[PDB]
Amino acid sequence: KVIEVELNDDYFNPNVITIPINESTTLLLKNKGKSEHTFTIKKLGIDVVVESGKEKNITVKPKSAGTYELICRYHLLKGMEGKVIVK
Repeated sequence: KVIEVELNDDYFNPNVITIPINESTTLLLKNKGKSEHTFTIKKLGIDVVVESGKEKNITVKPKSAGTYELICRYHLLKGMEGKVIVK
């Protein structure tokens, strides 16, 4: 199965994603903003760079239930974040 995530300036859409445990989910990442962004989920070992007007897909097979922080690395105080729930 495929879940699409839009990266834009400066947010993730959806900002809460839910992915099945112990199955490969393909995340289709589309950077529709004008800036460079990252798709980074530290506790799931995910850290992808996506250029403006480009797309990448990654496939993830999480093993543990939980709620994990999604961030873009290119911010400090004005953060760009979301949540990935493994379910």
